[PDB]
Amino acid sequence: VINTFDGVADYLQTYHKLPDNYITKSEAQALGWVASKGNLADVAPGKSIGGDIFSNREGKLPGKSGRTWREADINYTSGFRNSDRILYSSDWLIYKTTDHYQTFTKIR
Repeated sequence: VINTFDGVADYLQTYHKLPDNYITKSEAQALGWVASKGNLADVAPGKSIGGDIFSNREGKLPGKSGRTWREADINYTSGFRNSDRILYSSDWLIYKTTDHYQTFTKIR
């Protein structure tokens, strides 16, 4: 399973998709994930949430014509989700946040 900042960032730029231990929130919900119960590992062991579109409402990430931002959970293993996320654009800029989308720094 690939769920580290560097592992995932290198996978994305190379293969242009998340590794297969990732599922979107929608897919997780359909399998019985209840966010308030922290039960993702019980219903989808070894999976992490990732691949959903990120709004960039606060426009902290660099904007561009036709650029879409998505996110994925990093360092997740079980329980409630943590505050670590990788943010990647459709042109393969990779940013990280470790504080719940408050601050972002470039990592690729």
